[PDB]
This record gives sequence, C-alpha cells and structure tokens, in this order.
Amino acid sequence: MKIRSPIVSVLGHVDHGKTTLLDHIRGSAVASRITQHIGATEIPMDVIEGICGDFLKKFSIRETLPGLFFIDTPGHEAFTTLRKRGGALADLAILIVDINEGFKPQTQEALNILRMYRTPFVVAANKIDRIHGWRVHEGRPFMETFSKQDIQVQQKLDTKVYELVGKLHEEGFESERFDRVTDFASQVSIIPISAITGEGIPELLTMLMGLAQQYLREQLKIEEDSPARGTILEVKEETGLGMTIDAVIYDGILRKDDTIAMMTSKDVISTRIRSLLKPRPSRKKFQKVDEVVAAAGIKIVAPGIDDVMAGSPLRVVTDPEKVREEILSEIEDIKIDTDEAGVVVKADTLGSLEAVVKILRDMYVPIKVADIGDVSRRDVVNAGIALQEDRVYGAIIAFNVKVIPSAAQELKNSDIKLFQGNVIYRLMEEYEEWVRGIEEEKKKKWMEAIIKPASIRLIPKLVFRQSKPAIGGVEVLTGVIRQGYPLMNDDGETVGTVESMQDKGENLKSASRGQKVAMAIKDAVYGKTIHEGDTLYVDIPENHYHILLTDEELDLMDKIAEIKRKKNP
Ligand SMILES: Nc1nc2c(ncn2[C@@H]2O[C@H](COP(=O)(O)OP(=O)(O)NP(=O)(O)O)[C@@H](O)[C@H]2O)c(=O)[nH]1
Ligand SMILES: [Mg+2]
Repeated sequence: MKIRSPIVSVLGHVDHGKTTLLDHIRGSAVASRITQHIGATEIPMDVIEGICGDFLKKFSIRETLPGLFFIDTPGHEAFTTLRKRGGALADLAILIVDINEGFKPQTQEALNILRMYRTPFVVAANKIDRIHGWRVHEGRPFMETFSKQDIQVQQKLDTKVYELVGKLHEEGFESERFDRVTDFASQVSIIPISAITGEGIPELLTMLMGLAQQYLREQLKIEEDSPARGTILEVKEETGLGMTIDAVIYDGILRKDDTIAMMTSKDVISTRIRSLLKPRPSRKKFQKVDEVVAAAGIKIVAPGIDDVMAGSPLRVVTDPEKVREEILSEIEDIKIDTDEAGVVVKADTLGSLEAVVKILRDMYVPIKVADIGDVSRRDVVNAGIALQEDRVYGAIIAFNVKVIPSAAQELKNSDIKLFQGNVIYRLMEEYEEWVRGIEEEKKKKWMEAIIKPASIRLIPKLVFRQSKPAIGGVEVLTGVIRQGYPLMNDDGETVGTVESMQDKGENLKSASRGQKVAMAIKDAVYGKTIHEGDTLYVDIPENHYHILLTDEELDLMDKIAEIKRKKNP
C-alpha cells in the first residue's frame, strides 16, 4: 500500500481560467526540475515546497504526500463527469472565478455540485492582474504583490473579494480572504490570484495543503499492485488513431496489455488495450508507456470503443463476471426504476444523472424514473402514469439530452411538463417555480367550492312576491352573496336559498357590498319566515367554516359565530 497524491479538480465558469491555471502550475514544475498526464497536471511535493516557503511547515501531511494531482474540468464545463463509485473523483477542489466578473451561471452550478458531494474547496479569485492600476510582480505570493499595490488598488481588490463573500454567504457558505479566515474548517478560503502571472499561486497551494491536512487520510490510500480503477473523462477521435479514451486512474496500476471494462450506451463491455499514451514533453504528439499507477491521467487506444460513455467507471479485468457485476451494481445504485411516487429524470452521463438525482432528493422530490439517454416514448408514458396523483409529478427533467421524435410527438399532449437544459440548478428553479403555480391553481379552485361569509338586508316596501319564490328588494350589507347560498335568521334558523338576483335589468350570479338588487329567495315567505327590514346571514357549513376578508367580513364572521353558538357549542 501507499499514500497517493490528492486529486484536485478545477471548476468554474467558461473562460474564468481553469486550464490556464493548470498550465501555469505545470510550467512552474517543468522549469524547476516531471511526469506528463492527459487532461491533468501532477506537481511533486518538492516543487510545492519550493513555491510555498516556510508557510507549509505547519502542515505535517507535507511529509507523507507525493504531491498534488490536478484535473481540469473535461469537455465544456462537464463538472459532473468527475465522479467515481464512492462519490466525487476529486478529494479537493478549486472553484475559480474571474475576480472582475464575479459569479456567473456555471460558478453557481460548480458550487452546488461541490456542496452536494461535500468536497472541501478553496475559491481562487482569478485575473487580479486585470484590476485597473494593478502592477504585476511575477510569480510572487499574493501578500507580497498586494502590499506593493497603491492603496486604492488594494481597496478595489478587497471590494471585489467582499462581493464574493456576500454571494457565498447567500449560498450558505461563510468565507473570507485566506489570511482573514478564522476557522479554516468552516470558512471557505478565498485566494486572489493571476493564472497568467503566477501571483497568489503560492498561497493557493498552501491553502490546498491546508485542506489536505484537515480532511484527507484514509481516502489517499491505494494498492499500487491492484488492478486499476478509474473514470473515463472523454471518448474522442484523434487523427491517425481511431476513437480514443481519456481517463483518470485513482487506484491501482494500468498496464499496456490489460483488458478493461466500461459501460456503453447499451451494456457493459471489455476490450484489450493496444497502447497507453501520455502527452509528449520524432514529431509525435504522444509518447507510449508500458503502465501508469494510480494517480494518473492517460489516453487509451483500444478497439471496442466508439460507444463508450463519458463518465463510465473504468476497471482492469482479472475476473470478468466479478467485474461486470460490480459495474452493473454501480450503475443500478444510481438508475432508480420503481412505480411508487413520480418524477422522470434523464441525463447524458452516469455522473450527471447522479448529480440531478442527488439534488432532487435534497429537495425531497420523489423519483419514479432516473436513466441515461434521450427522452423516449417510454419515458413519456411513465411520466403520464405519474401525471396521475399530483400533476406535480407529471414532469420530465432532461439534463443535456435530446428528445426522440416519437417521444416529442406523443408528448404534444398537454399535462406533461418538460424541463430541458444543460444547467442543473436552472432546471430545479424551473421545476419549483412550476410547482408553486400548480399549487396556487389547485388552491384557487379550492375556494370556488367554499361558501363565504355574506350579509343582506331586506329593503322594506319592496316586496314583489311573498310565497313560492319570495322576491324582494335586497341590499348586500357585507361580503359577496351568491346564487345558491343558504340563508339563515338572526337565530341561525334556515330561511332559504338565494335563487336569483337582478341588478336593475341585469341578472347576477354574485352581488358585492351595497349593490341593491331584486332577489328571489327559494323556500322563504314574507310575513312568516322572512320579514321586511330583517338582516339575513349566510349559513356557512361547519367544516367550510374551519377553512377560515375585510374588517367588515371579520366582524360578521364572528357575528355569524354568535348566532350559531346560540343553539350550539
Ligand atoms: N489577464 C488574464 N487572463 C487570464 C487569466 N487566467 C486566464 N486568462 C485568460 O482567459 C482566457 C480563458 O482561459 P481558459 O484557461 O481557457 O479558461 P477556461 O475556464 O479553462 N475555459 P473553458 O471553460 O472553455 O475551458 C484565456 O485567454 C486566458 O489567457 C489571468 O489570470 N489573467
Ligand atoms: Mg480552456
């Protein structure tokens, strides 16, 4: 066994500097001493100790680590691909943000993923070299270059930093510029840097070493001789070679003659490796190696790929049915396929699928279907089944996936809501803003079937018909009397029901306050059951009442209570 280098991912919005940061870090190592990796950068502990002064001596872990292994976000902002069985592929993360631009959509996406997988991270506030008036001092520690800036320039920098603190606070994260931090364990450290210059990179590495000191122990243990375990980051064509696999190995050893298993869009497969390629420091872009040991980024050339899925687990095979079962189990634990509750989810990768499923669970939103691939006719059908019993579940959440024609058409039918997008948190805000509305609409239709409070007075001298339909001039004292509303006496005695109302020449379904109309009252009779001048009240049902307006309606609301309480509780 051995202790490997922590894996640090670099996340952030398009062009805030993810790649440039790693390229600079690689440059520092090269021009100071380095093994090259595909899509990653390995910086040795002596190089780190060289860049970070004695600021590292307070971290005993420094003595036991081979160094740090950085991995760039693969593809276009594909943060969710950086995963592995037990959680995130990275042990630590750097959330980079243009100090000048601040948080952008992908910054929020990265933050939510980091929060969700509980991965410790620091925030690198990049591009400080572009703050108006900044004077560059090449590769110097942030404290050193900052102290040489004009006071107002320093002030402008701290202002941008406090806007980051404000945003992070709104996100549930307390934070401060790394040197002002109080409890390293609970506050995010923000390190101002310049990926182009090397400014602040010294403190950046020091803080990452701090996080290793604080959180990493058992997770760094690997068995250098075990069959390699890794994750596929990209599957893509390379001139002269065919389809190729870019992968990170986090445990074990991968050899040139190994057989490896992975998932395809259809099933689990295995292939025999032709070669392992790493970037070359003969005008050949790659250099062949015989093997690489855990803590490596490698490009693999093998024949059975083309349909291999980004995000797929990668495993060297020593026992084929034992490995196929392991990979299948890994898939199943994320897939979800019951009948209970509702909500249909589709994503492009196992990692993006896992992320959405995780976020939805934290939102307490039940899921009936969670699977990979374009929205199918089958998906719509299951959503339909869910549509029943809470139209709330009658939805399909599709992350970075397309909709199969047969599905779109068969979907044209309303009642099934579809959310599509390549930004997870945007999909969730959209689903929730949808649920709010649906709920209001249901609650609205909830009132339409409930009798409200209302009061009316029988204008004396305006009796058009005594018996059978009683008809007389009425003035709505308070509330909104309606056609069909029950009416009772000052003693809770039922007098009759409002049969019809007429405002001058217009027939009304409802009458407001001081309206005054000719009203027909079924089952009532003047000079017996009802009397000229009398005030009548609406006889609201017991329960319909429990579901409790203006000051007038409130008073009456209690006025009705008294009346009913007379011959009751
Ligand atoms: N002035 C300045 N430019 C920087 C800095 N860091 C990166 N850049 C510039 O910003 C642009 C984007 O950098 P890049 O590293 O590709 O960003 P990204 O976040 O990796 N990109 P994408 O999401 O497409 O991968 C480049 O032109 C780069 O030179 C910095 O500290 N200062
Ligand atoms: Mg880039």
